[PDB]
Amino acid sequence: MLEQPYLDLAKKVLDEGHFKPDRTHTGTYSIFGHQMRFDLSKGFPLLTTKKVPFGLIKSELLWFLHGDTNIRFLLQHRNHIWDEWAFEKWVKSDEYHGPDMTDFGHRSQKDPEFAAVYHEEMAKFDDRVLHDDAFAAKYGDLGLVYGSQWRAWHTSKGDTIDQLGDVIEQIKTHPYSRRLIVSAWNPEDVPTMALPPCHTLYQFYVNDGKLSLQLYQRSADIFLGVPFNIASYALLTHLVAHECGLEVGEFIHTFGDAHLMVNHLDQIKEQLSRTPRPAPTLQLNPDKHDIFDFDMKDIKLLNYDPYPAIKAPVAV
Amino acid sequence: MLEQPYLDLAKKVLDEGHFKPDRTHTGTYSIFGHQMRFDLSKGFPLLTTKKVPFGLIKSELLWFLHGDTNIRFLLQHRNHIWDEWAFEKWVKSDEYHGPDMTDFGHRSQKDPEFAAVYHEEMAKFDDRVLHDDAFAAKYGDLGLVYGSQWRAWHTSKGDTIDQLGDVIEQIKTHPYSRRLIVSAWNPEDVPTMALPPCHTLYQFYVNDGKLSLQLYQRSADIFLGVPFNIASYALLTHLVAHECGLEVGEFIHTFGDAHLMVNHLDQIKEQLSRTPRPAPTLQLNPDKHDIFDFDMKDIKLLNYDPYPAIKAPVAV
Ligand SMILES: O=c1ccn([C@H]2C[C@H](O)[C@@H](COP(=O)(O)O)O2)c(=O)[nH]1
Ligand SMILES: O=c1ccn([C@H]2C[C@H](O)[C@@H](COP(=O)(O)O)O2)c(=O)[nH]1
Repeated sequence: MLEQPYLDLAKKVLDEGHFKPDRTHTGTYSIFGHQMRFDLSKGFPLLTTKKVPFGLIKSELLWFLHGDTNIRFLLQHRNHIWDEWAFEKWVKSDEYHGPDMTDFGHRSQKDPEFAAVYHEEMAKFDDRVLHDDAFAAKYGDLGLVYGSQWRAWHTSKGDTIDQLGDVIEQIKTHPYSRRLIVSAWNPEDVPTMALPPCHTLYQFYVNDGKLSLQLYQRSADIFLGVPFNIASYALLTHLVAHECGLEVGEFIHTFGDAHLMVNHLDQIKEQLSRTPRPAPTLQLNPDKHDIFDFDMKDIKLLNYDPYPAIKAPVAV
Repeated sequence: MLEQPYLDLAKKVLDEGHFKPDRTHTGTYSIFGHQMRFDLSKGFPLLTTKKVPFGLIKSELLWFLHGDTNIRFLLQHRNHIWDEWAFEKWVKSDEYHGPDMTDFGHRSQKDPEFAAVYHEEMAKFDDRVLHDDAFAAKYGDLGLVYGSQWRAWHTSKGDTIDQLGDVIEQIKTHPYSRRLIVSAWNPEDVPTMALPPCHTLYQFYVNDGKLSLQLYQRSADIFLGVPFNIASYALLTHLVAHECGLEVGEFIHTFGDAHLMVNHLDQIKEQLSRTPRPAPTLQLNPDKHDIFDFDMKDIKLLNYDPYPAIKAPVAV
């Protein structure tokens, strides 16, 4: 089907990746340099062989698109993808008084006890950010996150560039530009960052009135990360194609070090048992075009029929 | 052979690229998103099916590696790859008095006459830069060129980062880092630049004591540019692998818009007639390691036996 390349990417790593140790010394099977294409005219690449939550995908993209960097928008949509990065700062801080939460990363993984004190202090932090304004400002803003890299890149001369809004301008005016690139990799910030971006950059390409997109993704978790990353970019590709009035062409996904966590082998094997079903369809508010002022309701998924979801332990 | 992927890349564009207009309205056959691998343990990818000048390749890389941005080093090695970018500034300038050289780009292409006045004022500019110091400083420095992007990226806080020297440090100390990336794409400079970089970025990968390298090349001239670009990166890959004491693994070459100029069809077809010969061998001064203080003599090419070179008109 249309997910096939995702599945070939996973088989390829199973019976061809060498063992590579990683940071959280879980170890991993890894290959380097891979590239898939999805033809977005054939359907939208949300995996059917397993249940991916579109809603989390949507809220995060829109959050990136509004150029927002503050957790609060997400929590408002019940999207917690980014909580630990914000909460970490709370924890490592003066105004913080409480159960030390040092490397709660692991220590909530080996300890049902601790993991109820954490999955609990979190519960409040999140609530605080929702309710206390000045709190959200201090703790819920993340600073350097896709939203601000795409929409407000800091110049050395103190101003801010809206790369993404600029490139779309150019797409309407010089469709054939070979220079239609958005980068999230800042070399001054990149040493002092908790997670220098995974999605290093992307490039638009237009021809025969179709828009394409290729993503350079430095590092991929095949099981957990990639099924999400594919949907965001594909969505992005559509929104842009909508705003510039083009048709959608392809989304190309290039990887650097694409890997499987060594303890995801069972799960990913189970998945390879399943047989893809036809892909869902994407659908856009034909009235609204300014994609920056786009809302949950303006974007919607048709005919999504996935296999059950698959629990996998997450790497700490 | 080892060049095959280069040749498959060219066939692919011939009987599969659609026509895409470009900037210099020569037009072009283009595809978007492609990826080749060369296994550098099998030989060095300098095309044999056509005569590429290694020497120009070497001088330019070393120039990049010394972090130099001044034409003078190159001219000293009889390497003119970068002259028109420097001379252009001479021409568009106060201290310049002479035959207007407005878009000498084209106007030296349709005019044997003019093309002897230009290929002539050039002759002096170059000489001036070689001999007059203060001249070289004013006109022969290029500013933003790989050398300075790799080795002296300007921070917003006024300092300069040596990305490349930093990443090598990291390769010795955290071989498994998935973050070993050098970027040449600065979004503040990129709007105001004559030629925002083609070689947008690269990423190193280490495993089983082998070094690999993948290059994201936003835009490629298949006939003229790519046979050179491949050798630089492959060389780079070796020098780094030398300095960090690793073996060489692969060079992966990912493209965005890879294209053929519409008037290069004959030439590239002629070339596809030829049959690759075995690849040359690279060889490094086993005594010197600091690759920054590496010189022409320290690097050398064995067993290169190419077919004749192929004249092609250059796109203006
Ligand atoms: O959108 C994302 C965000 C993160 N990761 C995964 C990939 C790696 O396993 C890890 C990044 O860790 P480092 O690459 O920085 O070491 O997170 C993804 O796959 N997709
Ligand atoms: O190392 C290089 C430098 C330049 N080019 C070619 C590719 C394009 O045809 C052109 C870049 O033009 P724009 O992509 O900026 O429009 O130069 C290369 O292929 N390799």
